[PDB]
Amino acid sequence: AYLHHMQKGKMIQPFGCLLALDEKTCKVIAYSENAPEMLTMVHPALGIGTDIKTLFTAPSASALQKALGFAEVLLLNPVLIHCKTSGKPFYAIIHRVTGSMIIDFEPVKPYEVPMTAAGALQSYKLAAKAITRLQSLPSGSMERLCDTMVQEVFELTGYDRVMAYKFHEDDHGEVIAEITKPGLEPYLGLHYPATDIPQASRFLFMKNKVRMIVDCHAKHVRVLQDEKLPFDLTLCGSTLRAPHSCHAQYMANMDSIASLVMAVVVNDNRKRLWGLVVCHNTTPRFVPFPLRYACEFLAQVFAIHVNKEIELHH
Amino acid sequence: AYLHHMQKGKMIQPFGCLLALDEKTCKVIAYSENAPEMLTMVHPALGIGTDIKTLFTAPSASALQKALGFAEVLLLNPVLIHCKTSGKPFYAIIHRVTGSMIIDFEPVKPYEVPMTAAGALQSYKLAAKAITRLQSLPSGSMERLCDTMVQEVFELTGYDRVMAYKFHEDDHGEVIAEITKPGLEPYLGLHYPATDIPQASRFLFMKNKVRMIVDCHAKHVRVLQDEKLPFDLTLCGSTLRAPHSCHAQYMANMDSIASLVMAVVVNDNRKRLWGLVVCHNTTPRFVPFPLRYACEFLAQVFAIHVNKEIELHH
Ligand SMILES: *[C@H](C)[C@H]1/C(=C/c2[nH]c(/C=C3N=C(/C=C4\NC(=O)C(CC)=C4C)C(C)=C\3CCC(=O)O)c(CCC(=O)O)c2C)NC(=O)[C@@H]1C
Ligand SMILES: *[C@H](C)[C@H]1/C(=C/c2[nH]c(/C=C3N=C(/C=C4\NC(=O)C(CC)=C4C)C(C)=C\3CCC(=O)O)c(CCC(=O)O)c2C)NC(=O)[C@@H]1C
Repeated sequence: AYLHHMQKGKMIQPFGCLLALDEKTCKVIAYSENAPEMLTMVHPALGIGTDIKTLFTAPSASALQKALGFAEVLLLNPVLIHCKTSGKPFYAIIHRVTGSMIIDFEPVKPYEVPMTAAGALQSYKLAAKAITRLQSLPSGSMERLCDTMVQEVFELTGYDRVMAYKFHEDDHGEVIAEITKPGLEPYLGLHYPATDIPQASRFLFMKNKVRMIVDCHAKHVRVLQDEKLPFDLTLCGSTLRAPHSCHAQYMANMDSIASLVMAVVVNDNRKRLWGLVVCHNTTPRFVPFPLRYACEFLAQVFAIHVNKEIELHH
Repeated sequence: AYLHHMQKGKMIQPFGCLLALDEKTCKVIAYSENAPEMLTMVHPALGIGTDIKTLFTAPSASALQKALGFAEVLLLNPVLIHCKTSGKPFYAIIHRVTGSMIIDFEPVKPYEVPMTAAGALQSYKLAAKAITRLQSLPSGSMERLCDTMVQEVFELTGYDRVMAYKFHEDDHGEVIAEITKPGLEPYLGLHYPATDIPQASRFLFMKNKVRMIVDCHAKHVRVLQDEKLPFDLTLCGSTLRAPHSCHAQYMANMDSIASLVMAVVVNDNRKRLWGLVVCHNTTPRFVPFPLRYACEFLAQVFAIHVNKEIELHH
């Protein structure tokens, strides 16, 4: 049941909006219900069949159309687009599922637009400096390694709590490293049942390496697809995918209103989800795609060092 | 002689243009002679006293006005700027000197503007992956380290030739590592007199860590300043500074039409120019600022690893 509903990904978070385009026509075959309000100023309305040249400025529309010609692995994200009518800017984060191109749109502040390259370099520079400090660490201690990683992620991301959450051989988890703002209740050293993080969630982390939830109380937005399609599209690769209601309740229950989670995959391309780097915030929190992208590489390097320490232990 | 037409030389390369703005009024106090044609469509539109609000779109001018408020170590470069009406885009690379904020403008292809952050992330990602390969090197071999560095820089920058050029105690240089495209004659192993790289040039590299020359045969452009400006505007810090005619001729004579040079400073803040990573191309070559910025960090990491190797076999 979990996997069915998570793969389809028909509910999104309202911080952004989603379009899916047919690779052959470049026209809209799915949209989140908030996309008309976000991307247009409601003389044709955004719906099934819409041409993106009516939605975005010419260079923006062209950048999205040109993306159709890249293999997933060669897509360079994000694209900064401007809406045609309003001029409103968004980062467009593109992924592919077979013959569909799925696009997440996350708003950008106006003053961020001239600074887009600057901010991207700075985010990656900070992450690269973290990586050099991971590398500097004396080997032999998983604990020092994980302590360092949670400290670096805390400084980079500005969340109230950062944990290293390790999966044991029976799939139960343990918090093995933690940093928090002063005053928060610690979870360090605590163990949690396997069923707190279902198989389906662990499976998706193998492919979707960074997952952000801005506000667990936010009202989810439905995605509508072309009625002509005789199957459901798979939208689980979206950056905006809404949390399952069980998990949103779980978050509300522990006063983690926002989260950012990074998969830690050892022997990645023996390939195994070692654990998660789990960031929580007491209040809503959004971090822009370039920083999340930089975090993904920091987590990849961490995973290499984790596996080194495992082998040094064995 | 040398230092006083490198500190007081007023020529730039024509691949971009330069403005200097007053540190209080923000108005133009100096400009390259090609800036009117490059930035306007032609009481001139650009001269001494021009207000940048008349040259650039509002987010663009806004972002530059904001920079006029930040300390230089706090400047995050580059800024993506658009010229008024045309939207003609440039990367603006900002630095400070006594009395002024100096802005180098390097053109950007208009349809690439949506991909500026994407390109910046990819440049830094590639450099960060190179850094991890330098890091994974078994220590004990300066040769392996330098060979790996030139290889990484070659793949990142796309130049015909990449060399590691080491300064001996007597300041003469030696090519100690090299990679080229197939069929180029090597320079590996050659020693060159100290006078080929004058002390003033070596001293500049301490501060200006990356230097690009797009075309040694290009016709240089004068920077004009108000003759009543109470100080002399230096171009030592400009990305566009023209090569001394002696060096331009040296490049032509060895068929290096283009170059990209990275300083390698050990004990950086004992502090010494160890050498240079020297990239040459047979034909003109331009790489954008975000890649040069990424290369700067790669060179900094390289310098640390060089200095470790020195201490090790000492
Ligand atoms: C519903 C009946 C059951 C359930 C389902 C469920 N959990 C997840 C995913 C996650 N659960 C956790 C758990 C933790 N977070 C913490 O901070 C800690 C230590 C304090 C634990 C143990 C995490 C980190 C995730 C991943 C969530 C994310 O992606 O950020 C899912 C998947 C939700 C989704 O939409 O992806 C589901 C369905 N959880 C329960 O507790 C019930 C038994
Ligand atoms: C002029 C009478 C004399 C002189 C002056 C001069 N040289 C430079 C700068 C550089 N010279 C070199 C030399 C080399 N490049 C190589 O690739 C090799 C090995 C094949 C050598 C020996 C280099 C690398 C530089 C740095 C240049 C850069 O910034 O890219 C200058 C400074 C030029 C400037 O405007 O900054 C000057 C004035 N060179 C001679 O040969 C004369 C004897």
